[PDB]
Amino acid sequence: DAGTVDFYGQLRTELKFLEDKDPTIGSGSSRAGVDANYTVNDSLALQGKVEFALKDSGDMYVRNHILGVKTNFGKFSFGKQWTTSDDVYGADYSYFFGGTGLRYGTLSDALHDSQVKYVYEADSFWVKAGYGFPEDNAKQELAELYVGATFGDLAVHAGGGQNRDKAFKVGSNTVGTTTTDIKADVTNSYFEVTGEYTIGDALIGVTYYNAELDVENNPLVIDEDAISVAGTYKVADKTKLYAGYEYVMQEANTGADEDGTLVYLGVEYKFASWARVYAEYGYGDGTTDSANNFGIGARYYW
Ligand SMILES: [Mg+2]
Repeated sequence: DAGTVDFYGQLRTELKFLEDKDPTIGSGSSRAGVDANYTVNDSLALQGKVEFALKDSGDMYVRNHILGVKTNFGKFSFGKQWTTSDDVYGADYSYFFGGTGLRYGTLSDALHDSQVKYVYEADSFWVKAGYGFPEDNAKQELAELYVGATFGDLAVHAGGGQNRDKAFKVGSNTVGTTTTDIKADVTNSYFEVTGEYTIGDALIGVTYYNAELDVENNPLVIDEDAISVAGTYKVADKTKLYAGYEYVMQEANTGADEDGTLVYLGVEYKFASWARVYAEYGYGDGTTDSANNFGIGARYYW
């Protein structure tokens, strides 16, 4: 190996039916990119990776750009990246409607444009951490730390962190005729424990998430407790069924409570490593009704 250059990509096309909403067709979250890896010596490799996505607006942007340094002490990755909390993720096995019980992304949307992320893998035991450099009060603050381990057929992880947006859009303000965004200074603090159990052709995952949204210079404080119970079952050769139940409750320090349930059931056929097809129903519900959703998609990879 001198190093490799890998052009890669994913063509995604999806049809979505959201209850009491107009169906959509599209190719958002289609990706294309370049992953270059260069070996300097037997204890130091470099990575440059860039990934372009499609938006849904036809506009094409840089979804990720990464400089990686691989050493005998883990990888350090700098640049615009998904959060460590997003890499670690949790017991959401959906393609369309799940993941409501994973609370790390409320402000960050799983992205920070200027982080350093760290990864150390030992013998079925790992550590992942990340720091988002705040700048010009455009870049949010982020600090994250997760640990995981595998014990036979049981894989576990825990961790969390804290994410602050000093100018987060929470709504809109109209005085007389002029309209301006309402920004708040919000901190999301969160912690998570996940266990995933492999039992034959079945996988069962449970994730507990806790979070607190704390506004600065404003009394509001919202606590969130979330559980996700999900599973996949190999029914045929390249066919998994999957399903999940997600419950989150939010309790505001002002006494207002909200909660929401999301259930999903679907099927995945992995034709080959480069193509897959999937379909899924979602039943949503919560205090404020009974949304019924359906989605079907296909992916080509290169
Ligand atoms: Mg997906």
